[PDB]
Parts: sequence; C-alpha cells; structure tokens
Amino acid sequence: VNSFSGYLKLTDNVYIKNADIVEEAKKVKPTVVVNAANVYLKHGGGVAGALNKATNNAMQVESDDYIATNGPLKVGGSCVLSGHNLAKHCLHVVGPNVNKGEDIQLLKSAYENFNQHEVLLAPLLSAGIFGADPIHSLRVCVDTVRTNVYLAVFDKNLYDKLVSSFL
Ligand SMILES: CS(=O)(=O)c1c(F)cc(NC(=O)[C@H]2C[C@@H]2c2cccnc2)cc1F
Ligand SMILES: [Cl-]
Repeated sequence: VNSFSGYLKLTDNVYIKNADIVEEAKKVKPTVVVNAANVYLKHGGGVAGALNKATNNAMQVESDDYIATNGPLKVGGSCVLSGHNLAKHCLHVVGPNVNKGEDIQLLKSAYENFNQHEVLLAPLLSAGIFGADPIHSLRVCVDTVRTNVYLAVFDKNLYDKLVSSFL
C-alpha cells in the first residue's frame, strides 16, 4: 500500500492521473520523482522548468555542479540527484526530443531507467515540448516499465484521450 490517490489503473504496474506533477510531488513526497530532463540538465521549461521552479532553483544549482563534474547525459540515459522539497530523489531521465531530430527508438531506453526504482511518480517521457506522440509514449511505458509507475498528465484533454484510447 502506498499514498498515491485517485489514479486509474492501466495495467498490473502502471497507473495514471490528470494532475500537475509539481503539486502531486509536494503532496505525496514520493521516494522518486522523474524529471523530463535534457542532456545538459538545463531545466528551462516543460516539466523540468516547473519542477526546478518549485525547488526555488536549487535543482538547477545542483544540476550545474553535476554537469561540471560529469559532463552531459546521454539521450536515453539518466542520473539520480536530490528531490529537494519535492521527493527523496529526482531521477532525471532524457527522452529523445523530436524537435531536435532524436531517434524515437531511444524512448524505450529512456523508460528502462525506471526499472531501477521500485516506485516512481513520473511524466510521460518525450511528451509535451519534447514533441513525441503521448499515446506512443504511454504504450512504450506500459511495454517497458515493470516497476510501479504513477503517471501524472497535466492536460485534462490529453488525459482523457490517453485513457479512452488505451489498449
Ligand atoms: C508554486 S510552486 O513553485 O510550488 C509550482 C511551480 F513552480 C510550478 C508548478 N507547475 C507548473 O508550472 C506546470 C505547468 C508545468 C508543467 C507540469 C507538467 C508538465 N508540463 C508542464 C506548480 C507549482 F506548485
Ligand atoms: Cl511539457
């Protein structure tokens, strides 16, 4: 039993809700919140910009030190950093950005990072400003993630379409 509330159950391990991931994280304080990161951990907009804003820029400060030490992530890769006031940990995961021409096949590799964590609060990878089809992202999530994932979808219209079209 966990504290996630109001989710629709899609499969044995995948759950979904129309919610602002920032507000959801502040309420649940999950062990892991997933960020929709880029390879530079520049949290400018989308989910990343919102999460970072909610940390009062502490996420960005920590991220800049991470990059200075380690260099950029790979597309499809991840790193674990602090969750600040939102979660114990933040798993920064880089899905392919279609608006940069990146291989959509890397979306499966990106979701594989979730399997290293027993329970996660997450957005749909490569959705939103990353330019991929969110219906496809949900399909890859369900077919790749085996651990317990709670998906927050900000847009109510999109949430209803994802549920109604789910096979
Ligand atoms: C007062 S706060 O600082 O805690 C704070 C905050 F800075 C930002 C947000 N959410 C936002 O910006 C959503 C539009 C951002 C979004 C979410 C999910 C996917 N794509 C975009 C909520 C907060 F509660
Ligand atoms: Cl977004």
